[PDB]
Amino acid sequence: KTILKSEALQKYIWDTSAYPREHEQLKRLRDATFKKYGDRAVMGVPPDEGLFLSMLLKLMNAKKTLEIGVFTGYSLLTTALALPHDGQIVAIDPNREAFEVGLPCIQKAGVEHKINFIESDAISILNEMLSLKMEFDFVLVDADKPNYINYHEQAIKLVKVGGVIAYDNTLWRGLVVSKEEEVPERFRANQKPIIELNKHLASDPRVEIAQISIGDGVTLCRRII
Ligand SMILES: Nc1ncnc2c1ncn2[C@@H]1O[C@H](CSCC[C@H](N)C(=O)O)[C@@H](O)[C@H]1O
Ligand SMILES: [Mg+2]
Repeated sequence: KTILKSEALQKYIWDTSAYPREHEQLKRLRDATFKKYGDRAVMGVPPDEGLFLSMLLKLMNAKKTLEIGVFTGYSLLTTALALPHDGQIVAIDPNREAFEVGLPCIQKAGVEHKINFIESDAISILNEMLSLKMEFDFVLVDADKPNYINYHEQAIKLVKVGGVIAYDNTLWRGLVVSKEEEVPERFRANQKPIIELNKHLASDPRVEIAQISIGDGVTLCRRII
């Protein structure tokens, strides 16, 4: 899976620059995910995106973060490894089984303590958090795309001024543009909420944005008010 010119170019990045710098337990988590879910493992954050997130977290001096959507935990383990010793992550996903695929790797890496995994749909947890308000340096959104705009309007209140909200899938499979037509039910579930998110973020004066053509598309939003 890639949004790049060729599969060979994507593999070149991984072979040259990501795999040689990838923590052993991140590799093991990827392999466990492929073994369990087969081609569904595509849903996970890929290794070049992971190494990018890791550097971003360090450059930002992030310490407290929020993850909306976890799956088997590739981005979660990436984040826990990148944060300082006193880092803490709140990570929300209704699928505890998927989390438990990655958990042994998280544990062997020694970073389980940095993670508060919450088995829930995210909206209800975020609503409760917004009902002292918790504050985060960084938020990663990689979950159910029809809710991404709704997550933005909660996350913009939970991230600190100067902090970052990152959205995965903002160039979803390269299919946000297409010469072919998509069928209504699939369009409404996938391309449409991303096309709409992208307009929403571009129009939001409360953030600065940078859409990055890495992974499945990552849009960084820096909160300015
Ligand atoms: N309402 C909801 N709230 C939080 N997570 C949800 C959700 N609906 C679906 N999801 C989750 O979003 C996930 C998307 S895949 C997340 C990928 C992950 N960041 C990685 O690196 O592997 C699935 O695990 C799914 O359970
Ligand atoms: Mg997703």
